[PDB]
Amino acid sequence: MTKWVLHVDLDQFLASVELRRRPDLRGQPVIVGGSGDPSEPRKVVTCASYEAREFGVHAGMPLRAAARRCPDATFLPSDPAAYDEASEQVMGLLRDLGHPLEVWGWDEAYLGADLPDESDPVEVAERIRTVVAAETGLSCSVGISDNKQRAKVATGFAKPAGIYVLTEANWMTVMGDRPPDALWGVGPKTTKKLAAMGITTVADLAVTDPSVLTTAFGPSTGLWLLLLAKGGGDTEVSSEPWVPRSRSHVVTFPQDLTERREMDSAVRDLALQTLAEIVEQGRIVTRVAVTVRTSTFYTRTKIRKLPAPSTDAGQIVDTALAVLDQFELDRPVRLLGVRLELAMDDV
DNA sequence: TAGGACCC
DNA sequence: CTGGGGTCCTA
Ligand SMILES: Nc1ccn([C@H]2C[C@H](O)[C@@H](COP(=O)(O)NP(=O)(O)OP(=O)(O)O)O2)c(=O)n1
Ligand SMILES: [Mg+2]
Ligand SMILES: [Mg+2]
Repeated sequence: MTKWVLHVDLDQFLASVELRRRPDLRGQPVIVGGSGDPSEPRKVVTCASYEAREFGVHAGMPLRAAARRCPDATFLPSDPAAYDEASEQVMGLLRDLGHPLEVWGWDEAYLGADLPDESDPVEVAERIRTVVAAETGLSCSVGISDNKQRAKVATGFAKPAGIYVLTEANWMTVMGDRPPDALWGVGPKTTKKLAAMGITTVADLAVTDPSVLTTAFGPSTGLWLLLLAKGGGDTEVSSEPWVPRSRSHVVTFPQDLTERREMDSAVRDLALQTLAEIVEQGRIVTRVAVTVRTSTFYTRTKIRKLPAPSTDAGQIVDTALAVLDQFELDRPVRLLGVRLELAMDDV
């Protein structure tokens, strides 16, 4: 037997959900992102359809920028409620296959399938794509491996509307020449730092001396980079439901704030909104964090612990406002955030 | 507790 | 010019 980890990922997820209720839009660049007004600054693309990516639009691109790259695009506001519902539908199908299923956010999931050696895991992936496409009309892609990060890499190669198997046998064949940020968990910064010490590919990283990595990145991350390069990863698929460690809301204002009372009032409001939401989820706050980002994109966060876990509005607002007040302010403010850390014990 | 990195 | 929302490890 083999413990396959299958990674299921919805294709161009938000655009697909839109397209599914808008046939007038097929074969057209559709871009999802922020009220649907491409002229608004400080708002980004959240999901570009494939047709739009052909113009170099991508998630995280400002709306103004996407409009410049793709002037004929149809821009639609983000409908979270339609997406939650489209996601739950896809999860229920995936969970109904009988395997352990570990759901991450709207779009993705790990399925664990312990299979006898004669059985092709590609058969389960084929079952998944069929059922998802037939019941929901969404297309997904499936990456197959024996750990999560490697399955996750496989899904990139399966894109779009396909299945790709990546194992110990072809791992290095396939990955060896690629830069390190091809690895899940390795982004641009690590790639840059690695290149500066002359490690420029997955193959290089995979044979780097452990001391070199642990000195440069830390005793755990250094060993982890080396495991990642060798094609290893997390391997247990848990069906246990995720319990959030925190909840948060941030706002980027249309115009930089300069008036203290305005800053006070946004932090109050975000503290209150987050608190109402956590209470509804039956949770209790332990710590309150405030984030301030200035016009220059300097972003600092302070945090204070409550004297006892609490849910009390007056206290949480008062704490968020005292934390705000520890920042040197006045200097124009681009963004304010409140994050509430939550009691892990009990609930 | 602060910060930086990554990912969706 | 550069969103919003999480989580993890390092100093
Ligand atoms: N920067 C990002 C990346 C993704 N997302 C949201 C919107 C996406 O449709 C959803 C899924 O992310 P994703 O799976 O990387 N990409 P998407 O499903 O849109 O297209 P594919 O490349 O998966 O086919 O997460 C986001 O809001 N911000
Ligand atoms: Mg996806
Ligand atoms: Mg995804």
